[PDB]
Amino acid sequence: YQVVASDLDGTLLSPDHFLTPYAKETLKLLTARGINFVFATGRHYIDVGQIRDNLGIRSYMITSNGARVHDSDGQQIFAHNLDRDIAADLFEIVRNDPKIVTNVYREDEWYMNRHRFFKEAVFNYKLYEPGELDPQGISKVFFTCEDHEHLLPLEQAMNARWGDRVNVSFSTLTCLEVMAGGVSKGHALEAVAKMLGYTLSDCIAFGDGMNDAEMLSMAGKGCIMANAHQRLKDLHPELEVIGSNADDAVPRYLRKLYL
Ligand SMILES: [Ca+2]
Repeated sequence: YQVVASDLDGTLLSPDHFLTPYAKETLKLLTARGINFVFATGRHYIDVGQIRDNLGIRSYMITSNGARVHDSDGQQIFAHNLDRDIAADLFEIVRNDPKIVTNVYREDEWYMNRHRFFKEAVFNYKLYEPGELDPQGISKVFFTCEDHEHLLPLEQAMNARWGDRVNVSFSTLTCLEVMAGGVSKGHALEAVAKMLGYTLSDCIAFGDGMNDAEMLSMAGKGCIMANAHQRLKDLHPELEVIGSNADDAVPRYLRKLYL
């Protein structure tokens, strides 16, 4: 596989959200052998600044679950946003639910409907009142709620409401995310593979969340983390389940496969 695609949190990153020296060295060893790396996250691009400064290699960066792609120079290749009418509705769909907080990534800004490491980028929220947020430039809307079971009926209602026009995915149990239809880490990986002169068949992917499901099944080879959500394991039982990110399972798997 000429292209290695990996999710960050819960996948390549340690349980303490760090890139280990072992993992950094693995990226260098495979880069020296002509292997390409693509990192895919639900995070905003500003929120992966410290990670990209510590990778040690030049790589394509998929952020906001495939709504954005940047090259190694920080140049935004594409921005695939939510349709204006859908973004406008998502801003207010659960305004009056005290259990849910509505979050929005609009371009380089983070908005929140109401109030819910030292070398990390400054990335804060602004508050928005009904109607005071522009529904253009929306990479994603995400609903945060401590009660996972309370988010499940909201996932169903939005899928039934918009169908193909949205991609609804959980990241954590407490974060239900909405991107434009046709936008996912998998669809962005396919686009990036083509930029590199390859196809999905040339890709091996690693992930642990529902926002990795398309990426793991579309890639030539998909690996599910041992620490992954059970719903991901249940949806794709045909995929290999590897070790935990606590063991640095991804770089160890790569060294065993390539070196
Ligand atoms: Ca993850």
